[PDB]
Amino acid sequence: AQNPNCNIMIFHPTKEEFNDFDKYIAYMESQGAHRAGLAKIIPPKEWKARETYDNISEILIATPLQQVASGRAGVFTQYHKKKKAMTVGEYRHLANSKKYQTPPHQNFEDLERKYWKNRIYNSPIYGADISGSLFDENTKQWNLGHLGTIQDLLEKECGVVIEGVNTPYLYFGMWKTTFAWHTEDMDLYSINYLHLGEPKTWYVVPPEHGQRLERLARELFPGSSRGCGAFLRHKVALISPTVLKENGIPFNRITQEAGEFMVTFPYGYHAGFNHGFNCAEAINFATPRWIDYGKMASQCSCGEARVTFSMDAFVRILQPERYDLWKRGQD
Ligand SMILES: O=C(O)CNC(=O)C(=O)O
Ligand SMILES: [Mg+2]
Ligand code: NI
Ligand SMILES: [Zn+2]
Repeated sequence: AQNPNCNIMIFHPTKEEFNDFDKYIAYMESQGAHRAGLAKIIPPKEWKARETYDNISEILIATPLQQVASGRAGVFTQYHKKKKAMTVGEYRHLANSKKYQTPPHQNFEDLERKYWKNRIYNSPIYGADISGSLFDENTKQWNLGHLGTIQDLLEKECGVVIEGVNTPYLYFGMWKTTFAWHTEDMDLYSINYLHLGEPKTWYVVPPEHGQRLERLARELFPGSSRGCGAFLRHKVALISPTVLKENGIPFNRITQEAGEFMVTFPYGYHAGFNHGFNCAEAINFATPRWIDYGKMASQCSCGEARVTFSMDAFVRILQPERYDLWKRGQD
């Protein structure tokens, strides 16, 4: 069995290897990459996502989210308070202000220490989940707006034609902006490209151990667990590496820098934080190996998780027994 310790693997494809996206994902899996739940892909030196980032300041963040924490430093939830719209140029200036800017620090480890010590005492503002793309249309390799769609993969594997679309999303971050512990919708893959700015630190639980994280979360967030049998789908709970280690949960960590891709694999729980002003682009995708994960994915039916239009068909076709209850939670 390849990668039996479930380490995060880092790949350096050549420009030739970068041509066929599906083929390279299958290659990484042949080497055991999926066992970690996360992999890093460093593009060949010849590749670029677009020519420059000099002209992005006029993008609108219609609903910036202030991420307000409750709990203790290593075990907390966050709620998202909606803020007035602002442009990327206005958001960048805000991220760089004295109130929000990255503190002085020695290295990524020191910054990570400071994040876990101090996150809860601040409320950073995240421009998340913005439909759009920063890849140039002429970028043919690993262009996250030009991937094969999940609806086409389901149709190719299973023969059923379904409605829905699959488009990318932009994320504008600042120091301490936080992504809570989650797997993807329908335990899909994700791919995330850090277009510019400061790094993103990731934490990940191997898919084979995801239920260990779920059981800890039920212990740590007991009211939330009684409210919903899949409350991690709400994407609000944080647990620090120190607490994970105290409770014996297997995990790994890595820092993504600008110009790098990350892939999350089906049922790979992940969480993390931004180091400073940045912009990422991410999208869900599927492969044949996902289908079985999609069939088994948990679902929130309490009403909190509310998701996209296109998840309807995935539930309806892969999980017909769960469909009626889940759809009630959507409505
Ligand atoms: O970058 C973020 O805030 C969150 N991204 C992801 O969870 C992802 O790409 O799957
Ligand atoms: Mg612009
Ligand atoms: Ni994710
Ligand atoms: Zn729920």
